[PDB]
Amino acid sequence: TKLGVHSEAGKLRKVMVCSPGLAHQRLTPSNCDELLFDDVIWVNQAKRDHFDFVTKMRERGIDVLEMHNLLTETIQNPEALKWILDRKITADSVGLGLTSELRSWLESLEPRKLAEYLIGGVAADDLPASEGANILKMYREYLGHSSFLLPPLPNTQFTRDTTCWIYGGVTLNPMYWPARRQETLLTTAIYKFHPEFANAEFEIWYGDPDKDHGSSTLEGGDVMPIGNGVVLIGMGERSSRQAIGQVAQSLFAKGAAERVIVAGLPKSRAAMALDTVFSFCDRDLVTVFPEVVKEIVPFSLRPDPSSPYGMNIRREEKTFLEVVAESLGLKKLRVVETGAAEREQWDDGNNVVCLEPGVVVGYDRNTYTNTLLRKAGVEVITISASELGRGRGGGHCMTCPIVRDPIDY
Amino acid sequence: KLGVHSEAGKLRKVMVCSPGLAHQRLTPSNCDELLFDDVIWVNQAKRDHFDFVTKMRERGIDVLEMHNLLTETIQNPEALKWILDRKITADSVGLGLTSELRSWLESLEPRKLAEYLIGGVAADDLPASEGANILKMYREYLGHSSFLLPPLPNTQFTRDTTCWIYGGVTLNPMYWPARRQETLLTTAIYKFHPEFANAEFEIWYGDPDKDHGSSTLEGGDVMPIGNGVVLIGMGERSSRQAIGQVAQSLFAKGAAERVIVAGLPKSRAAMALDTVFSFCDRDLVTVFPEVVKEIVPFSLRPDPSSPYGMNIRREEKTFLEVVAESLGLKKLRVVETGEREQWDDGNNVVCLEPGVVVGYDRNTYTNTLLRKAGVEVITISASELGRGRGGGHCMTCPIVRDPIDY
Amino acid sequence: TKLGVHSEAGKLRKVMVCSPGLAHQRLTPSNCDELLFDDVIWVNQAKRDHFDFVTKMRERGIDVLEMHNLLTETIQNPEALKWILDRKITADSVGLGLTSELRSWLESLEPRKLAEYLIGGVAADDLPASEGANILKMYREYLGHSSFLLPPLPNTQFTRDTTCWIYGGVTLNPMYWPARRQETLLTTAIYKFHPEFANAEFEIWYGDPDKDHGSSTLEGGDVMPIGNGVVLIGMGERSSRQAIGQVAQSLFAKGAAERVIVAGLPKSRAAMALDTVFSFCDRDLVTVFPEVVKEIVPFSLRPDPSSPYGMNIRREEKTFLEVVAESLGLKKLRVVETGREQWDDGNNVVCLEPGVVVGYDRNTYTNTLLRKAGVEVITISASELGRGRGGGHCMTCPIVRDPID
Amino acid sequence: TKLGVHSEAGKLRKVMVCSPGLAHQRLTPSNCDELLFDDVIWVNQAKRDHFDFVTKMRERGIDVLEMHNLLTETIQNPEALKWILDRKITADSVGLGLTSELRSWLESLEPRKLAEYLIGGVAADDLPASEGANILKMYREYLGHSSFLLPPLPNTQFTRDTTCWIYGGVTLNPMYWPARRQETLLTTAIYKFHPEFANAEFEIWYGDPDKDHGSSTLEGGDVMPIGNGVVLIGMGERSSRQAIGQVAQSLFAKGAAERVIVAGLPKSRAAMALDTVFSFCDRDLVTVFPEVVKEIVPFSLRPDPSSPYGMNIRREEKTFLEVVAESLGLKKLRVVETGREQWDDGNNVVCLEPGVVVGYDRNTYTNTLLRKAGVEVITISASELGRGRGGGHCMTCPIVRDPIDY
Repeated sequence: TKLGVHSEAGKLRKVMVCSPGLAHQRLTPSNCDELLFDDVIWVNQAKRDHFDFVTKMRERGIDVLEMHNLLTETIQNPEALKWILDRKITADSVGLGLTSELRSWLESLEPRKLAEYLIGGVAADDLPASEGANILKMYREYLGHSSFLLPPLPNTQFTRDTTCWIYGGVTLNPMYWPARRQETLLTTAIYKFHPEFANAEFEIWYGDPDKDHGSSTLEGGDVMPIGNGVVLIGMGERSSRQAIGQVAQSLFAKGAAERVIVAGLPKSRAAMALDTVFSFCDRDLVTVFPEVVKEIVPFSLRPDPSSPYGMNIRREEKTFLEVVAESLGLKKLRVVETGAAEREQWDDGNNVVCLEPGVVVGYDRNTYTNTLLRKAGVEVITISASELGRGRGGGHCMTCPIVRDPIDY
Repeated sequence: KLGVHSEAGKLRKVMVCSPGLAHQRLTPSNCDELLFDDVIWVNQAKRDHFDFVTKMRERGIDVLEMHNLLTETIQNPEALKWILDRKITADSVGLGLTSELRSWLESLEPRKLAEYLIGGVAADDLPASEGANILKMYREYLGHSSFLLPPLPNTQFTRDTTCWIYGGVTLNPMYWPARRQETLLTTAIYKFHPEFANAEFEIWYGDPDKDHGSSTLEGGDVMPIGNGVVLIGMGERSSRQAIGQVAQSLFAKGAAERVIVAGLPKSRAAMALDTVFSFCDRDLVTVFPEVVKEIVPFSLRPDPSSPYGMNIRREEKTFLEVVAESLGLKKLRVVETGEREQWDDGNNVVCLEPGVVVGYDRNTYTNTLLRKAGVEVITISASELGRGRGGGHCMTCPIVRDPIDY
Repeated sequence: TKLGVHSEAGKLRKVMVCSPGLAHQRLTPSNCDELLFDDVIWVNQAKRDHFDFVTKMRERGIDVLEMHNLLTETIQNPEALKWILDRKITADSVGLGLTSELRSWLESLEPRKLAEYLIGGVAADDLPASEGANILKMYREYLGHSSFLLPPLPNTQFTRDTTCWIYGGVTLNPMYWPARRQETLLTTAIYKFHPEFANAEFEIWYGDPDKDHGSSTLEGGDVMPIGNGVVLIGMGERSSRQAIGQVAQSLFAKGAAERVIVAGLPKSRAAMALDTVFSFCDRDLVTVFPEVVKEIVPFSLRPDPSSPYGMNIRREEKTFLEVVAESLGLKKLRVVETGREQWDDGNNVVCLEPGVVVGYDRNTYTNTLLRKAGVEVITISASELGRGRGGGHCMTCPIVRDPID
Repeated sequence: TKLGVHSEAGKLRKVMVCSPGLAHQRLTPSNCDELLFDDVIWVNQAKRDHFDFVTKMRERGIDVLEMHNLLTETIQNPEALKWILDRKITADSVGLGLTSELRSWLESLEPRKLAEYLIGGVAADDLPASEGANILKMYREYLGHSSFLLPPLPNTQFTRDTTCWIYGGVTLNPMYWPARRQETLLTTAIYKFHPEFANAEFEIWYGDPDKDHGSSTLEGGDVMPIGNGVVLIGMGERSSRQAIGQVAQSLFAKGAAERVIVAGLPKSRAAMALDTVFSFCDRDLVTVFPEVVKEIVPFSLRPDPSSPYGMNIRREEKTFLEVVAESLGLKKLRVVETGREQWDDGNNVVCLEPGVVVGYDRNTYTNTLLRKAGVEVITISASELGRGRGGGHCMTCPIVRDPIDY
């Protein structure tokens, strides 16, 4: 079976998502900063709205895959579980006085239940009584130490971050913050072992949860197949150039793409992922955070045999939207601006995900922006941002397209 | 024979590293990115450092400067291939500049090469090219850093990345990934340099080629104090994943009988043991009361009825009484820091031998209590080296130091 | 008539609240910190959740007064408006290049709008085209400077903060951040000129908007009338002893109170108002954040004739709760500790009457426990109003509440 | 000569400075953050670096006034002691059960002692044993409260900030922050009561301790009477537009200045005060921090009888440097740029006279440039004094400096 994503707006057929879970249940106001998450959310309500999100997509024929289901299914294949535990439970990871115990107990659990733990972390208290466990209990008691052997991963919720389907293949992203590489470990397990992938046909363009990668980091929110052989990769805090460079070579090498357009975010706005300030809604329509998007320096990177490293990159003086426009054959793109005329209040309606050309899913709260999408012709299906929103992520961040068709450019 | 057998014993061989190029590249905008408090005065820092160095040599200590060692190591082609093969990859430099950075480095005169390896290399140092130019373009227009090879100003603190523990040394996996680059350099040195290659010594833990994950260790936390005992501070930068493993290895070669895990409280977990607790004599320690009284001590011992061949108990006593009894002592003479003219932190001095310590010129009170309690306190200037947070102890990596009759 | 708050759990008859409004319409992520507010909220949806709040209170028969409405009736009285303006529009606040315009203009608007601008702030664009407002637009465009003639005051939403009703008198609070004393001005105006306050009988224990209070600050979530001449007051980072001492003295001096129990909040915690880690739900039932409440040092401050300054202080050895328990004539208070599913902070509910309290819907656990404890919990949504860091208790200013014994 | 500063570069005749002292002795790593200090400094070495600097001006003829010295003399006039105490010691500042104690005691001290404490702040421990100081020592003991009745005023050392002489008069500046409001009081008492000030003719252009001022703040570093009736006032985070326009209105009214050029800085909350980025070294010289100065937006403020508020603001079209030069009747200003061996920041030097500045020894690069441009650079140490974010200029309050065009 052919898996691949060939645009940003085209009809979406298979998307992978992750509902908030045990991970989020462990968020306290003090530990949410060092567990890489915005705030504490109402978990049971966040699940209900996510399920509402999952259903408004499914109701339209789209195949929607929840990470916990895939993981549960994957874990039943002994080989798969062993591949994950061998790399997740090590002396270096949990301490030599706990690997043995930790592993036997996780292996003693029902599939589903295990997935929940592989995703939401495992605490000292979750283990059966022991010396291993008790020693940890006192490090928390007497020194203030963390009581997580296996840390939660609430950010699994944003399936967009961890991996990226770029045409006929996927990247296994080396995550910027080391603790988030545990998420890639699991989505890689799924793609490597689960039946829906293990047989399917697709290329692995970059990544390896075994290697270290060093300063090569890459995050999903930065990558985009817009079609027409083009790929937009934002280069700021999380996506380094040493990665972006390899992804390009790898792609050019198999003719996946004819041009990688590197979108350089200025230091100031560099902590923002590209799909946070720039999103597609239709063949030629985008939402944009003006102040930022007008400051992006576009760089075209394309194939070149006259170079040893087989590539050419030229700075671009035309604006980013102009480069984007021209790389799609269009005279120019229409633009809706988010983040002062007749705005009733500040809203940030970037990060909607297209279900097909002209149909989009966004947040209820961005009424003003959502209104501008409809006057410009987009059907805007909304979900509640109340709990999912407190995550610094929208529809786009919460979806990972696996199968999406292209459009004529 | 290489080996550090106490904290107060007569010191004969130590490794230090003067500030240099890495510190010339400090900006007030990149301090934190590079993990360095503030921008020092380099030329003046090098003089103050040299003075510190000279004062030890005059006591007949064999002081080895990290740059000298590296320069001599990289004259060995094999030594150099080992390093660049790990330091210059697609992943660290980007596939567009691996050949031009490498060759260019290979073309320089040895000493200049070691200055660059430790001090970083920017886009402008390299001859004009496509790569160089785009790296520059990224700096100009996106404000991006433009280091093909980033500076390591913390090399100045040789105590951090490696530890000599009796007849052996740890190759410390650093909390910050950035600083594992320093461990790679010292490793090359202990591997190839003559001073080490032929020498006998065990490598207890660490390996610059592996990913230790959550295992991390910082020199300031380790102290082989004698009597087969090793103190290891446990906080933000030295984990139990790491410490547990160090203990197991030490115990597996009889290199030690017991490790006492100094549990630092969460408020002070950012502090390295050697920065709140430091020996000055056979039974004398400067101290940071507040923190030291809250350390939870843990005794680690070998136990054949343990799946990991170890045993652990929480000491009901204070950290100071536990250390005291570990060395056969009763009390521990203590000078406190943190009446007094002002505030001064006199922790972190380094002993050259019993009763002789090197400390900063600025901590007068603590300095005079140490002379009153019987210690010769050589003083060095803090105005630049001290902005860097580190003291005499953080600036020295003991290689050979004699034992003490405990 | 006669106004006054006489307990924390007694039947509530009159409360003042403030709805999110133009203030919050002005929140941007790059200013909601320098304007003090956890985050940008969905304004219109917060208005609805607040109205739902007012509604659940009104239907139980409580007289709910609204700051904008109250302010609006107030400034219709030219005297009242001239008093507020003379103090809010000066060269030290608006600047000498705008005082006559910004004033002339506000004065030409209808009461309901003028009032929205006083709570909502006023930007340079709002002012009628003038050389003055334009150089400010100029400073905004070129310098990235605030272009606000008058501030936004988003925290008016939390009415519990700026004034405290204690046994038949009120405290007009000296606020910590000077950029919040603007709130206290407006409420003083209301209590001064509005018909429901002008004529009613009540005292002014402490406070005055015309004075600079130096280090004496006071915050309402720290003040609680619990009953027989007792007043609890938190001593964090927002309520200073220089202020707590003068309120205590004035209270004693006037017969108003017999003992003030100073709640000593520990160093780390001293950033939380008392009602945030401690709240009443019934005659002998409170919610508490254990970590904090077990560490608070209680201090009894009583009147003393033989004292030069009329008072005496004794550090109590009983825990805060035993002390408060004994102060109320009780053997022990029941306690639902909050702060089984997930984390949640059920504190900060406001009693409507003994046993009935209004809280947030998200705190399932804590409310489930509170109901097992005999309390009927009416809940509202914390989705947007909750991004404010405060709950039902922070959002209400009791004006009339019956005793209990 | 009557009092009045008439330029930035002309001959310096009288200045006020303030050396480190008891306030800096009170700094501890746990509080130097509030009191605005990059780290604790070595107080006695700081005092020697301050004096040395005082001595380098004193030997060149400048009459240098020292704040502890002036306050001290000032204190000896009872009325002046009452004025201060009556405002520094209220129930609002110290509290009900301490007002009598602190005052009765303070008034027991000898002049040089009282001044010490006024600036260095009074603690609970300094008071005679009493219940009032004990209830205050209990809060510290059990809640962790501060021990300061009166808070230390270490920023006094930067006398540029709290008051400015602009031509024939001065401003009493309503400071931005909290741990700085109390300073202006002291210097206002010196200017009102002290002999050299009480009897001299001069105007108070703006300011008053006794009033609130709201969001009207002005900080000296931003004010520069550069002569030719032009006054320069930087507009950022501590100098508000409400104070600036009032200052120009009183100046324009008594015809002391003809134009006030507002240098409006771009945003950031890092403070960043005009003299820390733009400094005069000579009648046509100036040091500049490129990154920031090119971003400044010039605004001219001149008087206008017709207009309502007797002045009119017209934004400028050429850069900050061309408008300044143009306001001085100059073709262009020569500039030395700061921040090629290491990073440097040599702004903030202080002219003693045309072509003679005083800066820091650490900024060798910018200083060589400055000497090459015809200026004599006298140097002082930054080791401790520049740990406080200020140089010669932030450390001086000119009182008498002649007009340029000489």
